[PDB]
Amino acid sequence: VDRAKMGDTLKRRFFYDQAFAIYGGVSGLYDFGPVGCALKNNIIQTWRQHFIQEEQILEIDCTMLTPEPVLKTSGHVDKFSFNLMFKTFIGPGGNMPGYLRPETAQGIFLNFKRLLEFNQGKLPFAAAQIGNSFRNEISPRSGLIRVREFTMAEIEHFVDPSEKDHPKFQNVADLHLYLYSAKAQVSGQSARKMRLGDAVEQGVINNTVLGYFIGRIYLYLTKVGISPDKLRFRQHMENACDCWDAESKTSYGWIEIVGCADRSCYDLSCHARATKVPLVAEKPLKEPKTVNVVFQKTLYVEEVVPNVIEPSFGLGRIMYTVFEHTFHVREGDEQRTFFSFPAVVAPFKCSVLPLSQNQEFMPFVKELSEALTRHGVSHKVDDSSGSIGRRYARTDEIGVAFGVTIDFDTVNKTPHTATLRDRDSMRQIRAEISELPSIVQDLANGNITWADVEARYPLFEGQETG
Amino acid sequence: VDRAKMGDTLKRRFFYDQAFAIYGGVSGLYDFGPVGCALKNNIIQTWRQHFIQEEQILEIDCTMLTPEPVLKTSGHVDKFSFNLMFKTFIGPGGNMPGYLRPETAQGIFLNFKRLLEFNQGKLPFAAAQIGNSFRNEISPRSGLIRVREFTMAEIEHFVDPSEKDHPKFQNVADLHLYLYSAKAQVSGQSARKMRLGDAVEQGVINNTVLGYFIGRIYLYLTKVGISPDKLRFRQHMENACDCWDAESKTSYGWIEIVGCADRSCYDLSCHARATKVPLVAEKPLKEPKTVNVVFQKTLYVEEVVPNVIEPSFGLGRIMYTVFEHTFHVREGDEQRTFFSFPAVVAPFKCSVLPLSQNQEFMPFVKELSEALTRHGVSHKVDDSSGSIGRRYARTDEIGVAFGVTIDFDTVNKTPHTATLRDRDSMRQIRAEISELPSIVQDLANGNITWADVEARYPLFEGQETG
RNA sequence: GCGCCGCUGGUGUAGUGGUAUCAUGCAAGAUUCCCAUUCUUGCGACCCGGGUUCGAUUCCCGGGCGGCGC
RNA sequence: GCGCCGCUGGUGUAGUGGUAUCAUGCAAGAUUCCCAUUCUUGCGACCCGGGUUCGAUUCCCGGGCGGCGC
Ligand SMILES: Nc1ncnc2c1ncn2[C@@H]1O[C@H](COP(=O)(O)OP(=O)(O)NP(=O)(O)O)[C@@H](O)[C@H]1O
Ligand SMILES: Nc1ncnc2c1ncn2[C@@H]1O[C@H](COP(=O)(O)OP(=O)(O)NP(=O)(O)O)[C@@H](O)[C@H]1O
Repeated sequence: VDRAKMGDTLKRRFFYDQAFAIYGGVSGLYDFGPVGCALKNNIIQTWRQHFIQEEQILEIDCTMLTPEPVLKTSGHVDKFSFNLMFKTFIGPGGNMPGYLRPETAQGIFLNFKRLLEFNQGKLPFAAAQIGNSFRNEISPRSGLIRVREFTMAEIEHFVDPSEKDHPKFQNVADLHLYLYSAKAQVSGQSARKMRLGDAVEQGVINNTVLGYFIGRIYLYLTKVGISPDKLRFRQHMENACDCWDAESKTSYGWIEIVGCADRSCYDLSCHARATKVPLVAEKPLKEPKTVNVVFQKTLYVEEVVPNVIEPSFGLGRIMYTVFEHTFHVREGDEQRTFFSFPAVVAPFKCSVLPLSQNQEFMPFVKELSEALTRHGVSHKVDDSSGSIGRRYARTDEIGVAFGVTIDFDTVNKTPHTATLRDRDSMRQIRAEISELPSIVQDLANGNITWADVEARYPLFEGQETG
Repeated sequence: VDRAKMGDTLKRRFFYDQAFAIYGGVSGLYDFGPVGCALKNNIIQTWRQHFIQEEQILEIDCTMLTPEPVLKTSGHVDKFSFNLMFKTFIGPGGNMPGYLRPETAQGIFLNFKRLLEFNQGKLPFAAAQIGNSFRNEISPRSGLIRVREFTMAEIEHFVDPSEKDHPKFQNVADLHLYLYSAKAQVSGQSARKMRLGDAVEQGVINNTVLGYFIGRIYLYLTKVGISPDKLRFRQHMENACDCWDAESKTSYGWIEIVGCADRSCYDLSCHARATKVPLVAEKPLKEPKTVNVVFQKTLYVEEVVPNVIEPSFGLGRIMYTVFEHTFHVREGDEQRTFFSFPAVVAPFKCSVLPLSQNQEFMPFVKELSEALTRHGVSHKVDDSSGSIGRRYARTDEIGVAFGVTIDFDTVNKTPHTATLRDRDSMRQIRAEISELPSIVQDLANGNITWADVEARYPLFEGQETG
C-alpha cells in the first residue's frame, strides 16, 4: 500500500531509474537497473517457457521501424495536425516516411504466409513476438503504468473459425478465476469467481480456445507472482470482437496488464486487400465438391481465413504489479522492506554471505560463488564491514530468494555445513556446502518448496565456534 | 562457399526474410523467422551465460529513444544537410528533438553513478546491455553485413587505470589465437598464431585485462561455431585508443563482428562536463595524504576516473558468419544441404520422427514430445506423407542437432528402444525412449559429445519388425 | 548515394500485346518400412503504380527492391 | 496537453542575497560473531539556463522533470 516506501526502495537500489536523469530526465522513458533487468529477463524467460515452449509458438524477430504505407493499411496513421506515433524518415530523408512501431503484432501479420508455410500450411498455429513498442503519449504518467517505450510480448493465434475448440482445455478447465463479464458490468455487479470450464459451458466465454488461453494467462500471471486476489479478467463490453483482458488491482486502481483479443477476419485481410497479396490457409476437403458452372469445376480445398486470438502482454505493467503485490515491510525494523518475488523469477536466486569480516571465511565464499556459477545460479556475494543483519536487510530489499551464511561451525566442523536462510520467512536450515547449489536450483525451479527444504533438512538451533 | 545455395536455403525456410516483402520490401531491414529467431535467442542466452554469468556483469535495460542533447554531448549529432541517424520528435512535436540510438553503450554511461553505487562504489566492475541499434545508412547492402536496425550486445568494463591486471587471465593465457597486430599490418604481413599469454608478455597486447577479454571473446565466437581458422583479432592501427576487433572470413571478405575498444577517459568525461554532474569512482588511500595548503588538508580518497573496455558484439554479423561457416552440402544428394550449428545453439535440439505414416506410431511421438517438453528441450515433431529421409533432409536443412526415429522395433520389442541420429555424421545409436530426453539435454549442453554417445550406447545394426 | 543489368508460384525458371511453361516444394491417398522412393491427385506466381492501348505480365515513364562498380 | 503546488548528497530533509543543517546510506579501521550492533574516521548535494545583482541555491522569466485535477 506504501508506494512512497516501495518507490524509495526501487529508486535507491536502481530497479529502474528515470531515463537521462543526468540531463534532467525525460517523461515516460525509464531505464532498468541490474536488479530490474534481472527480474525482467526472468519474467521473459518464464513467459517463453510457459507459452512458446508449451504451445510450440513461432517466435520471430521483426524490426521496430515500420514504413508509413504499412501503418496506413493497418489504420494507425488514420487512427489519430500531429499524431501519437514517433515519426521518422528512412534513408536520404524525403519520400520514405515511417514510424516506430506502436505494437509488435503487425510483424507477425506481414509474415503470415511464410509462418503458415513453416507450419506446413496446416492450421491452427501460433506465432509470437517479444519486443519493444512506442507510443508518443501526450501525457505519460504513473511511472511504468503509461510510458512512451515499453516491452510487449504478443501472441497471434491463427485458428480455423470452424475448428474453435482446444484439446488441452481440460488442463485449465478446473481453475477458479475472477471473471468480470459484460452483463455484470452493465448490471452494476462486481466480478465473480467461476470454475473456468463452467464459465465456458454457460456461454459466458464463447469457446474453449479463448478459455484455454485465459487459463494459462492466469497461471502465468500467478506464476510470476501477481496475487490471485488482485487479478481478474474483464470481458470487453459493447466497447470489441470479443476481448477479455487481465487486469490487476494496483494503487493506481485496476490496470490492464494483458489484452487477450479475439479478432476475426481483421488485420490480415486489410493487409491483403492493400498489397493485393492474399493471406489465407487452405484446408483439404474431406468430401470434394464438384461445382457445375457454366463445365464441372471440382474443389478439393476450401480457402480458409483464420480467426486470431491476440494476447498482448504488457511487460512493464506486469513488472510493476509484481512490485506492488510482492512489496512487504518487516515486523519491527520497518526500515527493512523486502520483495516476495516468487522463487523462479527472483533477480538473484541466492546470496553468499560470510558471518563477519574475517579472513578464514574467504575460501568458502569464493568456492561457493564459483560452484553456484558452475551450477548456473544467479547469486550476490556480499562481504563488507557490515554486520550479518545489515547484509541481510540489504539483500532482502532486492528480493534475493535465499541466503547462504558461512560461519564458524562451517569452518570448525568436519562436514562443512553452512546455513540456508529463507527470505520471506527469515527462518533457516543447515546443509553441507558441497550440495547447497543443488538445493538452491531445486528451489529456484519449484520442484521443491521451502516447506520441502525445511522437511528434508535439519533446522537451525545455533552456532558453536569462534 | 555457395551463398546462392546457402541463401536459397535460408530464404525458403524463413531463417530471415526481407522486411515488409508484402509491401515490396525495405533495404537494410530484415525479419527473422522461427528458425532464425530460435538460433538468435540461443546465441544471446549463450552470450549471457558466457559473459554476464561468468563475470557478474550488470545488464541493464535502457531505452532506444535518445534526446538530441545526449547525442550532441556524445558527439554523434556533430559526427555527421542531413545526418545518418533516425531523427524523430518526442511529445507535442516541436522543441524536443531526438534520435533512435546508434548504439546501446551510452545508456551504461549515463547511469554510471547508480551502477557504481550498486557495486558499492568499488572498482573494477562491468555493466552490459543487449539491444537493438539504428544507423540510417545511405547504402545498406550485403544482407545482414550492413543493415539499418540490428541487435548489439555491448559490455562496458570500468577499471581503475592503475590496476589494469586480471586475476583470471591464466584461464585464457594458454589459448592459441590469430592476431593481426599493427606492425604486421603496416609491415605487409599476415596475421600470426600466438599463444595469448606470450602475446601479452611481448607487449603485443598491452595488458592482461584486454587479453582476458580477447580470450573469452574468442572462446565465445568458437562456442557458437565460428570456425577458429576464419577468425582473427585485428589490432587497430594509427586508425584508436587501443582497439582490437574480432573479424571473420566470410564470402564478403574479412568482416568486423566484435569491436573490443579500450577507451580511456572518454565518453564519461564529455558527459560529465556537459551535464556538470561528476562521474568518478573514489578509491581509499592506503596511506592518507596531508596536503599543507595556504591549513593542512588531509586526503583519504583519490578520485579515480576509470578506463573502459568496450566490446561491441554484432549479433547480426555473428549470426551470418555462423551461417557461412556452418553451411554444408551432403555427399551425393546435393539438394540436401545442412547446417552444422554447434549443439548448444541449435535452433531445435531434437526431432521426433516416426518411420512411416502409420497409426501405431502416434502414442510414442506424443509421449516423446511431451517428455521433451517436460525436460525442456526444443524439438520439431515431423510426421507427414513423407518418407523418413525426406523428413531427414527437411530437418537437416534447419540444423536440428539430433533426430529421434521411433520405429517397429520400438513398438514390437519389450524395452521400448528408439534411435538417435546425429545430424553432421548421419550415424545413429539406439536407446530406450524413457531416457532419451536426458541424452538429448546432455548433448545440448556439452557435458557429453556425440563421440560420448556412440561410446556409451549400442550403434545401429538394423530394424527387425513390420 | 551514384552508376550497371535485373524482377513470373514458397524456391529455381520458360514464354507472350488477349492472364502463363517446366522443375521443385508443400497437401491428400496410396506405395514404401532408416536417409528428398514411386504412381495418381491437389495447391500456388507475372514487384508496384502511371502512360500509351480495344486490351499489358509483355512496350514506355516513375517508385520499390535485389545482384554487383567507387 | 492544460491547470495546481513542487525540486538541496544515492535516499529523506534544515536553511540562507556572500556556496549548506540533520538523518540515512555507502567506505575504511576497529567492535561485534545469525537478522540495518556500537565508537571513531571518510565520501557525497542547492534540476537547467536566462534576468536583475558587487554577488544567487535563495528573488524574477523561460525550459526540464515529478506529485496530483479532467
Ligand atoms: N503507454 C503504455 N505504457 C505501458 N504499457 C502499455 C502502454 N500502452 C499499451 N500498453 C500495453 O499494451 C497492451 C495492449 O495495448 P492496447 O492496444 O492499448 O490494448 P489492446 O489489447 O489493444 N485493447 P485495450 O488494452 O483495451 O486498449 C496493454 O496490455 C498494455 O499493457
Ligand atoms: N550497419 C551495420 N550492420 C550490422 N552490424 C553493424 C552495423 N554497424 C555497426 N555494426 C556492428 O556494430 C559493431 C561496432 O560498431 P562500430 O562503431 O562501427 O565499431 P566500433 O567498436 O565503433 N569501431 P569499428 O567497428 O572499427 O568502427 C560492429 O562490431 C558491428 O558488428
